[PDB]
Amino acid sequence: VDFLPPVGVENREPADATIREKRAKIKEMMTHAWNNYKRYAWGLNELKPISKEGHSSSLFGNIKGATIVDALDTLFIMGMKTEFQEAKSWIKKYLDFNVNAEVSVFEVNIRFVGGLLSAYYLSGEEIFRKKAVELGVKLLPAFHTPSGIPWALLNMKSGIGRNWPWASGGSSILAEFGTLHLEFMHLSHLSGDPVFAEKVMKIRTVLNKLDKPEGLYPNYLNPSSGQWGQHHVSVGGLGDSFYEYLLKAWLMSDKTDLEAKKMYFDAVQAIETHLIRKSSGGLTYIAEWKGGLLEHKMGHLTCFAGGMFALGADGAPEARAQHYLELGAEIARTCHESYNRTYVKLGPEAFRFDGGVEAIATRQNEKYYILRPEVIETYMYMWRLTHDPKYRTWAWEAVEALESHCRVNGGYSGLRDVYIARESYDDVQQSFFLAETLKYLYLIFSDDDLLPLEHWIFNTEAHPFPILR
Ligand SMILES: CC(=O)N[C@@H]1[C@@H](O)[C@H](O[C@@H]2O[C@H](CO[C@H]3O[C@H](CO[C@H]4O[C@H](CO)[C@@H](O)[C@H](O)[C@@H]4O)[C@@H](O)[C@H](O[C@H]4O[C@H](CO)[C@@H](O)[C@H](O)[C@@H]4O[C@H]4O[C@H](CO)[C@@H](O)[C@H](O)[C@@H]4O)[C@@H]3O)[C@@H](O)[C@H](O[C@H]3O[C@H](CO)[C@@H](O)[C@H](O)[C@@H]3O[C@H]3O[C@H](CO)[C@@H](O)[C@H](O)[C@@H]3O[C@H]3O[C@H](CO)[C@@H](O)[C@H](O)[C@@H]3O)[C@@H]2O)[C@@H](CO)O[C@H]1O
Ligand SMILES: *[C@@H]1O[C@H](CO)[C@@H](O)[C@H](O)[C@H]1NC(C)=O
Ligand SMILES: [La+3]
Repeated sequence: VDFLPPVGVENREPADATIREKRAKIKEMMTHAWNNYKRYAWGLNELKPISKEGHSSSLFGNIKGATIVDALDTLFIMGMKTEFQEAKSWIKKYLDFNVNAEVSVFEVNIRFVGGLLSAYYLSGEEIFRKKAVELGVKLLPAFHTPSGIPWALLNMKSGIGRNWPWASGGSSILAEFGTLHLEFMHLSHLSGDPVFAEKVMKIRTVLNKLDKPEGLYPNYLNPSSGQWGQHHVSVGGLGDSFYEYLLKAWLMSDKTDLEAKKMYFDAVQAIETHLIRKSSGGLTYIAEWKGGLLEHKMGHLTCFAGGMFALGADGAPEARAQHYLELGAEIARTCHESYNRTYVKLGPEAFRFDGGVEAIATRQNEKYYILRPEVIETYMYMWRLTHDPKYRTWAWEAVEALESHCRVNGGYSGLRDVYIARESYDDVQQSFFLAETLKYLYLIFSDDDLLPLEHWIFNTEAHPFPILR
């Protein structure tokens, strides 16, 4: 009910000079992304760094300031105190949730609810707690369906929701409704109202009543009927953070959510048996599965699973702890190869395992890189759980690639084709570059006890939450 000073936020300079200098560079990258956001797009959701103006994704409806809220905890942990205060003052005056238009429930939960929650737990500023709970209340009508599986889209003023127009069968998407759990548990903790926890616990009850085809989770679930939609399974986009939040719910509960633990380890065993394959060149990858038929392609989004597997190792029964650490390392290696086999040295959105080269994209519309964090995210977990220096080496390769190819005068831009020398800027500075990509890089080159994993569970937008006991 009452704020306690956060554990593990004391930020010490690393003892090795090269590590200090590398981390200082990452802070300089955040200063570049933030200062240009403020110069050209202050109060708008994202920055267009080439056009030097705002970018307003329809995922956020009429809410403002996504980059401000997403950046709060990164600014705080990097010691950017003046910037943190300037963000806080904007939030107090201008962050407004009583607006028309539809928002993505998933996106607003992971970025706005999550970003405000972390800012509160780090700083103790009650405005963040007040705003997080206000937004949580506004999201409750998304769960007003026969099954309790929430709508994808919600008009927060009218409380009326619907699913994505082109969603397969009108279904709700597994990663979207499956990635509410951590935030809603903290909303119940801080508000004292059990309504929030009950909403996400009901999602569990629905899932556990269903037969899982081959132990796998389809990415589509119909909220009107509570039955599966199309039997498309992926540990990348549309599925991934559901699995992530099974593991993290167990950890964030101080390992008391035994249902989450069983769901997670059952799910990962089925993923290993049905989805995980080895290429002829010896690379481990996680394929997509459509009604039983594997497609031997892996996504940049799927690369988060390396860190997920490793993070789940200590809880697993031995000798599967070492098995999960080694599986996480093999995913990390494959994702590093997908990075290293491009021209720019940042990996494509999806990469295939057929000749003539492995771990490369061939489809033109899959060669892009939109500043995504998942490979660096996996490097961070592997570094913290193994301290193998190659994870810092691989992280620094990504830093140099970002600086050579994504840094522009007006911020950071994504790329359309990581396989060509000529620049191909998409002119969007994604807010998750500041929330996630730069935060995980900064943590990689920090000591282990800055946001130590023993006490902090990262939400899927890299917003750290304390363990609930
Ligand atoms: C095969 C196919 O196309 N299937 C479709 C499904 O993919 C769709 O499911 C989701 O739909 C959501 C809504 O999609 C609509 O809106 C978005 C957003 O548009 C607004 O924002 C953007 C960005 O600022 C802006 O550019 C726009 O102007 C607008 O303001 C649009 O992008 C969508 O447009 C695409 O889809 C249309 C219809 O499907 C097409 O008509 C369009 O031409 C366009 O196609 C593009 O995308 C296709 C799908 O990949 C692709 O086939 C095509 O070649 C082209 O590239 C649409 O209008 C989406 O928001 C949602 O997106 C998520 O998943 C995709 C697919 O993996 C990711 O690429 C994407 O980045 C999102 O991933 C996050 O969210 C998912 C859960 O939704 C998580 O599982 C995932 O982990 C990601 O979450 C992490 O992301 C960050 C880090 O990377 C960070 O936030 C954090 O770490 C998160 O954890 C899906 O696409 C379905 C319903 O629309 O329709 C099917 O047809
Ligand atoms: C990465 O690619 C370069 C070629 O650009 C190669 O020399 C190097 O060995 C590769 N790294 C690994 C770990 O294979
Ligand atoms: La994520």
